[PDB]
Amino acid sequence: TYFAPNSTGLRIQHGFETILIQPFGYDGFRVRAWPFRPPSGNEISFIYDPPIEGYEDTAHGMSYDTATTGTEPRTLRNGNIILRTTGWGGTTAGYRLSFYRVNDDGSETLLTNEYAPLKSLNPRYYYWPGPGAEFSAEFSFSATPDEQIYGTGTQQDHMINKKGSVIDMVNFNSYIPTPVFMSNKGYAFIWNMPAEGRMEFGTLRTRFTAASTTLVDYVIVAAQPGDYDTLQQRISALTG
Amino acid sequence: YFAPNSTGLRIQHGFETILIQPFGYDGFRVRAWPFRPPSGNEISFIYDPPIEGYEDTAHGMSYDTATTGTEPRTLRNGNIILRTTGWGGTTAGYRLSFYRVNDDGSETLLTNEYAPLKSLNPRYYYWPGPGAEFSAEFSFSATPDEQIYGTGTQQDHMINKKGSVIDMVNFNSYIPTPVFMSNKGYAFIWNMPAEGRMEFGTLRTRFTAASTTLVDYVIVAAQPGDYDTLQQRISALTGRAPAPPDFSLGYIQSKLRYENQTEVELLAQNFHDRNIPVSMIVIDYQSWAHQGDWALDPRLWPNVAQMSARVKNLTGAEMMASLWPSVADDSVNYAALQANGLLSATRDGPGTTDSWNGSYIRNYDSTNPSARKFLWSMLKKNYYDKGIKNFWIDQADGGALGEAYENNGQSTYIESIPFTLPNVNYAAGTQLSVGKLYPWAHQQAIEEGFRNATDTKEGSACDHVSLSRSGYIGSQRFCSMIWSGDTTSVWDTLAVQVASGLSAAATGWGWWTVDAGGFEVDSTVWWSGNIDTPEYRELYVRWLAWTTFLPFMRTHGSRTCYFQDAYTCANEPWSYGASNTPIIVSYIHLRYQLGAYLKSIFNQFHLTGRSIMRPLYMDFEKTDPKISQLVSSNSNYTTQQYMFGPRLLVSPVTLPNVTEWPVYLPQTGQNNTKPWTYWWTNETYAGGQVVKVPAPLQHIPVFHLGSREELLSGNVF
Amino acid sequence: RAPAPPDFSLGYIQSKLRYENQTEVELLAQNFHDRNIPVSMIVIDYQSWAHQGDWALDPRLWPNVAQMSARVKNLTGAEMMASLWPSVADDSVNYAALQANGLLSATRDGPGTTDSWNGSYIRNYDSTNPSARKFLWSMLKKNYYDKGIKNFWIDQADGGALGEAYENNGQSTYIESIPFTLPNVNYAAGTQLSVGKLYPWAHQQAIEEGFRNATDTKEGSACDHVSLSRSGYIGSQRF
Ligand SMILES: *[C@@H]1O[C@H](CO)[C@@H](O[C@@H]2O[C@H](CO)[C@@H](O[C@@H]3O[C@H](CO[C@H]4O[C@H](CO[C@H]5O[C@H](CO)[C@@H](O)[C@H](O)[C@@H]5O[C@H]5O[C@H](CO)[C@@H](O)[C@H](O)[C@@H]5O)[C@@H](O)[C@H](O[C@H]5O[C@H](CO)[C@@H](O)[C@H](O)[C@@H]5O)[C@@H]4O)[C@@H](O)[C@H](O[C@H]4O[C@H](CO)[C@@H](O)[C@H](O)[C@@H]4O[C@H]4O[C@H](CO)[C@@H](O)[C@H](O)[C@@H]4O[C@H]4O[C@H](CO)[C@@H](O)[C@H](O)[C@@H]4O)[C@@H]3O)[C@H](O)[C@H]2NC(C)=O)[C@H](O)[C@H]1NC(C)=O
Ligand SMILES: *[C@@H]1O[C@H](CO)[C@@H](O[C@@H]2O[C@H](CO)[C@@H](O[C@@H]3O[C@H](CO[C@H]4O[C@H](CO[C@H]5O[C@H](CO)[C@@H](O)[C@H](O)[C@@H]5O[C@H]5O[C@H](CO)[C@@H](O)[C@H](O)[C@@H]5O)[C@@H](O)[C@H](O[C@H]5O[C@H](CO)[C@@H](O)[C@H](O)[C@@H]5O)[C@@H]4O)[C@@H](O)[C@H](O[C@H]4O[C@H](CO)[C@@H](O)[C@H](O)[C@@H]4O[C@H]4O[C@H](CO)[C@@H](O)[C@H](O)[C@@H]4O[C@H]4O[C@H](CO)[C@@H](O)[C@H](O)[C@@H]4O)[C@@H]3O)[C@H](O)[C@H]2NC(C)=O)[C@H](O)[C@H]1NC(C)=O
Ligand SMILES: *[C@@H]1O[C@H](CO)[C@@H](O[C@@H]2O[C@H](CO)[C@@H](O[C@@H]3O[C@H](CO[C@H]4O[C@H](CO[C@H]5O[C@H](CO)[C@@H](O)[C@H](O)[C@@H]5O)[C@@H](O)[C@H](O[C@H]5O[C@H](CO)[C@@H](O)[C@H](O)[C@@H]5O)[C@@H]4O)[C@@H](O)[C@H](O[C@H]4O[C@H](CO)[C@@H](O)[C@H](O)[C@@H]4O[C@H]4O[C@H](CO)[C@@H](O)[C@H](O)[C@@H]4O[C@H]4O[C@H](CO)[C@@H](O)[C@H](O)[C@@H]4O)[C@@H]3O)[C@H](O)[C@H]2NC(C)=O)[C@H](O)[C@H]1NC(C)=O
Ligand SMILES: *[C@@H]1O[C@H](CO)[C@@H](O[C@@H]2O[C@H](CO)[C@@H](O[C@@H]3O[C@H](CO[C@H]4O[C@H](CO[C@H]5O[C@H](CO)[C@@H](O)[C@H](O)[C@@H]5O)[C@@H](O)[C@H](O[C@H]5O[C@H](CO)[C@@H](O)[C@H](O)[C@@H]5O)[C@@H]4O)[C@@H](O)[C@H](O[C@H]4O[C@H](CO)[C@@H](O)[C@H](O)[C@@H]4O[C@H]4O[C@H](CO)[C@@H](O)[C@H](O)[C@@H]4O)[C@@H]3O)[C@H](O)[C@H]2NC(C)=O)[C@H](O)[C@H]1NC(C)=O
Ligand SMILES: OC[C@H]1O[C@@H](O[C@H]2[C@@H](OC[C@H]3O[C@@H](O[C@H]4[C@H](O)[C@@H](O)[C@H](O)O[C@@H]4CO)[C@H](O)[C@@H](O)[C@@H]3O[C@@H]3O[C@H](CO)[C@@H](O)[C@H](O)[C@H]3O)OC[C@@H](O)[C@@H]2O)[C@H](O)[C@@H](O)[C@H]1O
Ligand SMILES: OC[C@H]1O[C@@H](O[C@H]2[C@@H](OC[C@H]3O[C@@H](O[C@H]4[C@H](O)[C@@H](O)[C@H](O)O[C@@H]4CO)[C@H](O)[C@@H](O)[C@@H]3O[C@@H]3O[C@H](CO)[C@@H](O)[C@H](O)[C@H]3O)OC[C@@H](O)[C@@H]2O)[C@H](O)[C@@H](O)[C@H]1O
Ligand SMILES: *[C@@H]1O[C@H](CO)[C@@H](O)[C@H](O)[C@H]1NC(C)=O
Ligand SMILES: *[C@@H]1O[C@H](CO)[C@@H](O)[C@H](O)[C@H]1NC(C)=O
Ligand SMILES: *[C@@H]1O[C@H](CO)[C@@H](O)[C@H](O)[C@H]1NC(C)=O
Ligand SMILES: *[C@@H]1O[C@H](CO)[C@@H](O)[C@H](O)[C@H]1NC(C)=O
Ligand SMILES: *[C@@H]1O[C@H](CO)[C@@H](O)[C@H](O)[C@H]1NC(C)=O
Ligand SMILES: *[C@@H]1O[C@H](CO)[C@@H](O)[C@H](O)[C@H]1NC(C)=O
Ligand SMILES: *[C@@H]1O[C@H](CO)[C@@H](O)[C@H](O)[C@H]1NC(C)=O
Repeated sequence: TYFAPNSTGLRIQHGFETILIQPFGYDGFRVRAWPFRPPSGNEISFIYDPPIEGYEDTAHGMSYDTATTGTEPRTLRNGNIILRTTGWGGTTAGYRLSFYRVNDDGSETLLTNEYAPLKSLNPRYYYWPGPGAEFSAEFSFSATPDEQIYGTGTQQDHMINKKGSVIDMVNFNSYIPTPVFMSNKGYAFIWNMPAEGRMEFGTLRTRFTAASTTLVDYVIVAAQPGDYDTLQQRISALTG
Repeated sequence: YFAPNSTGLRIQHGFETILIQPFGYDGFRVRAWPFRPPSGNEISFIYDPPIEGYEDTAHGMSYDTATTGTEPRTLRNGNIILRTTGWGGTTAGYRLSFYRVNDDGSETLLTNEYAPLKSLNPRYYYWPGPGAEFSAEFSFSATPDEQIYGTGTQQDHMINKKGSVIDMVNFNSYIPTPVFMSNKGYAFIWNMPAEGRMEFGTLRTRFTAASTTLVDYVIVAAQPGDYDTLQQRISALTGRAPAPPDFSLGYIQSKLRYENQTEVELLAQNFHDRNIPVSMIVIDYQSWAHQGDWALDPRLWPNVAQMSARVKNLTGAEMMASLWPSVADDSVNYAALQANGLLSATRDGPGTTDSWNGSYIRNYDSTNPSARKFLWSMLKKNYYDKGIKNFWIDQADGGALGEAYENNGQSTYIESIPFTLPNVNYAAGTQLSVGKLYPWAHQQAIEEGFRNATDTKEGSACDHVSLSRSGYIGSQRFCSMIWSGDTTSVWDTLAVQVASGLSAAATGWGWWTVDAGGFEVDSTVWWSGNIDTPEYRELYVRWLAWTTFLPFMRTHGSRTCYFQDAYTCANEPWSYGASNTPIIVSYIHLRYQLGAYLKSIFNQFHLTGRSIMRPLYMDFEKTDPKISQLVSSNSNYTTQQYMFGPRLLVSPVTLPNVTEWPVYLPQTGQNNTKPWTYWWTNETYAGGQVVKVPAPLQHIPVFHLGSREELLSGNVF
Repeated sequence: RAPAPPDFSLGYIQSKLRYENQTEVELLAQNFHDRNIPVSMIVIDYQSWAHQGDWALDPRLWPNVAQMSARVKNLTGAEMMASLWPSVADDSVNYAALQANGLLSATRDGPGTTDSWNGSYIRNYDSTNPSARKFLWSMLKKNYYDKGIKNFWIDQADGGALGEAYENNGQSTYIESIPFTLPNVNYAAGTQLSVGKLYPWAHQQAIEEGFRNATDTKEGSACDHVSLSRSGYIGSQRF
C-alpha cells in the first residue's frame, strides 16, 4: 500500500543551470544541479543506486519523465514526501524547491525549502575561482529557530543538538565531519559530496558549501515525527 | 584610570607577526600579517588615536616589547588584560586571551583564540592566487549562553544573533557590519573592508576575509550590564555622530513617486491649505533623463530653483532628491567618467556591473576620490545651488545595483537565474577585498560636499542630511541617516523592522528610520499596499503611528489603489480615508511636539554615542532579572519593544483588528512604586509585569517614566 | 577532407556594405540582367534585422523575401546569401527563450554580458551547446532557407568578445582602446580559456548540420550551399 510515484523525475532548465529531481527510495527525493556543463559521469557518490531497499526495480541514473523551464509550478509525490516547485517572491513559477511530509492525519508539514525570501542571495549560488569550469557551490535551505540537528559526524563538543553550530568539512584527529544529519521535524538529509566545505546550521538557514566540484548532489528523506528508527532505516538503505 | 605600562607588544610567531597595542579606554587593538608587512595604505574604519581615550597621540605601528612568543606575558590597559599563552599543555606566548577585571577584583574571561587540543589554527591563512594577497579565517572561543547584539541590519526578527551566520555581502535591506556587543561585557570590531563571513556559533566565533593583506580587530571590555559604556567606546573608536539639523526632526513626506515639478508645487499647496506641517519633501528616482546625468530632467522639472522656493514659501519645508550610482552610455557624463577612470568595472568583458531601465550600466567608483568630487560637482550645480540641498543616495549597496541578484530591472525569472555577483575592480581594491567600503565612501562623497559648502568640519552640527540605504563601520560619523530598505506592506513586516533598528543601535547607528506603511505590495495579500481598502488603511495608520517614535519620521512607498489621479497612487496624510486623516495629522503634530525631546536625545548621541532607540537590555538588564532570558529567546517583548530616549517605552501594534495590546513593562529598580505611566490614559503601572492596555486604532501603546512635562521639555539628561 | 563545392559558388560573388532594403536588391539583379553581366551570388550584409538575436530580415525593409529571392533568380539565376551575428540583445524576440533554456554564453560574474554593439550590451549565443545550434537553425530555416536565401554569412563569430581584440565594440575608439580584459566566458563545453578555440568551429558546424539535414546528405559529400565564415580552427575544411 505504498504511495508509489507517478514520475521517474523532473528536469528543470532554469537559465544555464539544470536541476534533476528524482524520487529515490522510500519517502525520498534526490536532487542534482549543475551550471552549463553536464556531469562527467565520473563524480564520486556515496549513495546506492538503486537504494539497498526501496520501491524501485532498477537504478534511476539520469532518467526523468518531465522537462520544463520552471515557468509554472509542479508537484511530485513519492511515499509520504511531496515536492512542490514554486517561484520566488510573489511570483508563480517552478524553479524553487520545497519539501513537505504527508502526516498520518492527512495534513502536511513543511520539512524545508530553498532559502529564498524576497531579499536574499540565490539559494543555489555558483562561483568560478579558477580559469577552468570547476566551481564552488553554496546551497541554502530554510530553518526554524526551534529545530534540532543530530549527527554531522563526530566531534568533541559535548553536544548532541548541533543547531547553531558551523561544522567545517576538513578532517583531523578526532574530528570526522560528515554531512548526514537528522532533524526533529521528521526528515534526514545527505550532502552527497566529496569536496571539502562547510556546514552552517544557523537559526534561520541551513547552508552547505563545496570548495570545488562539477555537480551538486543531495538526498532528502521524510519520516513521521518521533520515528527516528525509520530515518536511520532510510539512511542506511541509501548509504550502506 | 589604570593607564598602561606598555605601548604595545609585537610577537614574531614563525612567519606571522602579531602586533597588540593598547587602544582607547579598556581596549586592545590586534593586527596580524604573514610574511609581508602592511603597506600602510590598508583601509581602516577606526580612529587613531580614538576620539576619546587615555592617549595623547596616535599609536601607529609603535610597540614596547618584541618577542618570539616563547614565554607567556601579560599586558593591561584599563580593566582589560591580555595574556599570551601556549596551545595545549604548553607554556608559551603565541596565543591570545582577553580578561576583564571586575569591580570585586576577580576576573572573567571575555574570549581567547579558539585553540583546543584538536582544532584548526585560530589564525588561518590561505593563498588562493599567484600573488601575496591571502584569505584569512580567525576563530575565537564562545560559550553556549552567550548573546550577540548588533552585526548591522537584517530582517531576521531577532536582536540576539547567537547561532546565526551573517554573510558580509551587501544587498537591499541587508547591511552586515562586524561590530557586535556580547552580554559578557565586551565589544568587538572586525576592522576589515573585505567581504567574508560572520559565524556566531555555539562554541566558536569566526570572522573571515576573502582577500586581504592584513588582519585587524579591536576588543574593548566593560562591566556587565553596562552597555552604555560599550557604545561610548565603540563611538570613540569609529565615530561620534554630529548633531542633526532641527528641520530633519519633523515630518518627512515622500512616495514613489512625484513625477514633475507642478505635482510637487500642488503638494506644497495642499499641505499649506490644509494647515498640515511638513518639514521635507523628497523626489524619488527616474526623475533624470539618463543614468549618470545626475540632474532633474528639464522636460519635467523646467525651473527647479523656482520649485524649491515655492515649496519653501508655502510650507517652509526643505527638499531632497534621489540619485543612483549607475551610469549608462546614454549619459552626457559617460564619456568623461569613462576617460578619467571614475567607473568601477567587472574584471573581464565590457565592464558593465548590472542593468536597469533597459540598459546595462556601470557603477561609479565611490572609492575613487576623483569620482566623488566629479559627482558632487554635478549635485552642487544641479541641486544644491538650486534649492535642493538634501540628497537621497539610493541603491548604493555595492557590486551589483543594490540587489542580491544580477540583471536588475529585468524579469523575475531572469533575476532568479544564478548569475554570480560581480567581483568588480575599484580604485581601492576588488569587491572581495574592499567591497564593504563602497556605500561608506558613497556617504562620504556627500559629507565632503556638505562640509565644503558650509565651511564646517566633520562631526560638527549638520545643516543638511543625506538618506542612505547602506553603510559600514562608523557610518554614524556622517550627516546621513540609514533606512531599512524595500519592505513588504503586510503586518508581519512591521513587526520585523523593530529588531532591525535595535540591531543598528548596537552597531553604533542612531540615525535610523523605515518606510511608514512598507514599500512593496505583497502579491499574495490582496489588500497589500491598497490605500483605498480598509485593510491596508488600518495597517498604514498603525505603521505611521510607530514612525512618530523613531529617530526620523518619514513616510514612503509604492502604493496601489482603486482610484488614481496622478503618476502613481497617493501616500499623503489625507489619502487614507476621511476618518483616518485626523489620526495621521494628530501624530504629525505629536512629532513636532516632541521636538525638544528629540533634539535632546540626538545631542546625547552626538556626545556619548547614547543610543536613541534602545533595546531593553541596555536599561533594564542590571535591574529586571527576567530580561536576560527574554532577549535570549528573542521574545516579542524584546524584539518589538524599546526605549525611545531615556523616558519613552514604545511597542507597536503588529496585528489587525486589535483593541488591547500586551506590553511588558520592565522592572526599574524601585519595587515600592509604579513608574510606568500610559500615554493615553495617564494611568500608572508597576514594573516587572505584562499589562494589557487599551490600544484602539488611533493609539499606539506608549509608556513613559517621570512626568510628561519634563520629557517634553528635553531636560532628561 | 573538404567536400566538393556547389558549381554556382565558383562564379562571381557580388557584395558590399550594404544593400539596405528589398527594392535595392531587386534593382541590383535588374542591373546585372539588363547589362547582361553574369553574377552567381548576391550577398546581404548585417544590420538588416530588427534586433540583435531576431535572426530574420526586418520586415519594414524586407517585406516579401521569398519574392525577392525568386525575382533575383529569375533575372540573374544567382543564389542569395544573408548575414547573421552571434550577438543577442534584450530587445530580441528570442531573448527570453535563449535566456531561459541556457542557450547563451556569459561572463562568469556580473550580469553576464559579453560585449556591446548597436548601442546595446549583448551576449553571444553558445555555439558549443547543441540545443543552441538547433535553436539558431530553426530561425535561419524559417526566415531564410525556406524563403530562397539558402547560403549564410556567419560574421563576427571569433569567440569571447564580439569579433575584435578589444571590448566595448561599436563605441568610441578611445573607449575601445581602454585595456578592458578579454572575457573568460562560460560555455557548455568549458570556459573561453579551456575550450574557446572551439567557438567558431562549432558555429560553422551549426550551419553544416542544418545544410546536411535539409538536403538529407552526409557531411563530406557534394555541397548544395555554402557558408561564409571569418574564423575557424583545426579541420574547418570539413564544412
Ligand atoms: C512575534 O514574533 C514571532 C517571531 O519570533 C512572529 O512570528 C512570525 O510570524 C509570522 C506571521 O505570523 C510568520 O510568518 C508566516 O510563516 C508561514 C510559514 O512559512 C513557511 O512555510 C511556508 C509554506 O507553508 C505552507 O504549508 C504549511 C504546512 O503545510 C502551512 O501551514 C502553511 O499554511 C502553508 O500552506 C499553504 O501553501 C501550501 C503549499 O502550496 C498548501 O499546501 C496549503 O494548502 C496552503 O495553501 C513557506 O512557503 C515559507 O517559505 C517562505 O519563507 C522561507 C523562509 O523565509 C523562504 O525560504 C521561502 O522562499 C519562502 O519565502 C516558510 O518556510 C507562512 O506561510 C506565512 O505566509 C503568509 O503571510 C505572509 C505575509 O507575512 C504572506 O507573504 C504569505 O504569502 C502568506 O500569506 C497567506 O496566508 C495569509 C495568512 O495565512 C493570508 O493572510 C494571505 O492572504 C495569504 O493567503 C494565501 O494563502 C491562503 C491559504 O488559503 C489563500 O487563502 C490566499 O488566497 C493566499 O494564496 C508567514 O510568512 C513567521 O513564520 C513567524 N516566525 C516564527 C519564528 O514563528 C510573530 O508574528 C510575532 N507576533 C507578533 C504579535 O508580532
Ligand atoms: C555536564 O555538561 C557540562 C557542559 O556540557 C560540563 O561542563 C564542562 O565542564 C568542564 C569541566 O569542568 C569545563 O571545562 C573547564 O573550563 C574551564 C574554563 O575554561 C575557559 O577559560 C579558561 C581560562 O580561565 C581562567 O580564568 C577564569 C576566570 O578568571 C577562572 O575561572 C579559571 O579557573 C581560569 O583561571 C586560571 O587561569 C587564570 C589566568 O590564566 C589565573 O589567573 C587563575 O589563577 C587560574 O589559574 C580558558 O583557558 C579556556 O580555554 C580553553 O578552551 C577554549 C575553548 O575550548 C580554547 O579556546 C582555549 O584554547 C583553551 O583550550 C576556557 O575558555 C577551564 O579552566 C578548565 O580547565 C581545567 O581543567 C582542564 C581539564 O578538564 C585542564 O586541562 C586545564 O588545564 C584546567 O586545569 C587546571 O585547574 C584544574 C581545576 O580547576 C586542576 O584540576 C588542574 O590541575 C589544572 O591546574 C592548573 O591551574 C590551577 C589553578 O589553581 C593550578 O592550581 C594548577 O597548579 C594548574 O596550574 C576546564 O577545561 C567546561 O567548560 C564545561 N563546559 C560547559 C559548556 O560549561 C559538565 O562537566 C558536565 N557535568 C558532568 C557531571 O559531567
Ligand atoms: C542599430 O541597428 C538598427 C538596425 O539593425 C538600426 O536601425 C535602422 O537604421 C536604418 C538607418 O540608419 C533605418 O533605415 C531607415 O529606415 C527608415 C524607415 O523606413 C520605414 O518606415 C517608413 C515610414 O514609416 C512610418 O509610416 C508607416 C506607414 O505604413 C507606418 O507604418 C509607421 O508606423 C511609420 O509611421 C516606411 O515608409 C518605409 O517603408 C518603405 O520602403 C520600404 C523599402 O522596401 C518598402 O518595403 C515599403 O513598402 C515602403 O515603401 C520603412 O518601413 C527609412 O525611411 C530610411 O530610408 C531613408 O533614408 C535612407 C538613408 O538612411 C535613404 O537611403 C532612403 O532613400 C530613405 O530616404 C528618404 O527620405 C530622406 C529623408 O531623410 C530623403 O533625404 C531621401 O531622399 C529619401 O526620400 C525621397 O526621395 C527619394 C528619391 O528622390 C525617394 O526614393 C523617396 O521615396 C523619397 O521621395 C532608412 O531605410 C532602419 O529602418 C533602422 N532599422 C530599425 C529596425 O529601426 C539603428 O539605427 C541602430 N542603432 C544604433 C544606436 O546604432
Ligand atoms: C527608463 O527611465 C526613463 C527615465 O528615467 C523613462 O523615461 C520616462 O518615462 C516617463 C513615463 O514613462 C516619462 O514621463 C512622461 O513624459 C511625457 C512627455 O512629456 C514631455 O514632452 C511633452 C510633449 O513634448 C512635445 O512638444 C515639445 C515642445 O517643447 C517638443 O520638444 C517635444 O519633442 C514634443 O513634440 C511635453 O508636453 C511635456 O511638458 C509638460 O509638462 C511639463 C512638466 O510639468 C511642463 O514643464 C511643461 O510646461 C508641459 O506642460 C513634457 O516635457 C509626458 O507627456 C507624460 O505625462 C502623461 O502621462 C502620465 C502618466 O504616464 C500622466 O501622469 C500625465 O498626466 C500625462 O498624461 C497625458 O495623458 C493623459 C491621459 O492619456 C491626459 O489626461 C493628459 O492630459 C496627458 O495627455 C509623462 O510625464 C518621461 O518623460 C520619460 N523620460 C525620458 C527621458 O524619456 C523610461 O520610460 C524608462 N524606460 C524603461 C525601458 O524602463
Ligand atoms: O522587475 C521587472 C518586472 O517586475 C515585475 O514586478 C515584480 C516585482 O515587483 C517589484 C516592484 O514593485 C513595484 O510596484 C508595483 C507592484 O509590483 C504591483 O504589484 C502594484 O500593483 O503596483 C506597484 C506600483 O507600480 C515597485 O514600484 C518597484 O520598485 C518594485 O521593483 C523593485 O524595484 C527596485 C528598484 O526600485 C529594484 O531594484 C528591484 O529589483 C525590483 O524588484 O517583484 C514582485 C512581483 O510580484 C512583481 O511581479 C513586473 O510584473 C514585470 O512586468 C517586470 O517589470
Ligand atoms: O567604431 C565606432 C566609431 O567609429 C569611428 O570610426 C572609426 C573607425 O571606422 C571603422 C568603421 O569603418 C566603417 O566605414 C566607414 C569609414 O570608417 C569612414 O572612414 C568612412 O568615411 O565611412 C565608412 C562607412 O560609413 C565600416 O563600415 C565599419 O565596419 C568600421 O567599423 C568596425 O566595424 C566593425 C563591424 O562592422 C566592428 O567589428 C569594429 O569594432 C569597428 O571598428 O575606425 C577607423 C577610424 O578612422 C574611424 O574614425 C567613429 O568616428 C565613431 O563616431 C564611432 O562610430
Ligand atoms: C607591565 O605590567 C605588566 C602587568 O600589568 C607586567 O606583567 C609587566 O612585567 C610590566 N612590564 C614592564 C616593563 O613594566
Ligand atoms: C511667498 O508666497 C506668497 C503667496 O502669495 C507670494 O506672494 C510671495 O511672493 C512668496 N514669496 C516668494 C519669495 O516667493
Ligand atoms: C572646498 O572645496 C573647494 C573646491 O571647490 C575649495 O576651493 C575650498 O578651498 C574647499 N574649502 C575648504 C578647504 O575649506
Ligand atoms: C504633472 O503632474 C500633474 C499632477 O499629478 C499631472 O496632472 C500632470 O499631468 C503632470 N504633467 C506631466 C507632463 O506629467
Ligand atoms: C493625560 O495627561 C496629559 C498631561 O499630562 C493631558 O494633556 C491629557 O489630556 C491627559 N489625558 C487624559 C486625562 O485622558
Ligand atoms: C522568369 O519569370 C518571368 C516572368 O516574371 C519570365 O518573363 C521569364 O521568362 C522567366 N525566366 C526564367 C529564367 O524562368
Ligand atoms: C533532420 O532533422 C529533423 C528535425 O529537425 C528530423 O526530423 C529529420 O529526421 C532529420 N533528417 C532529415 C533527412 O531531415
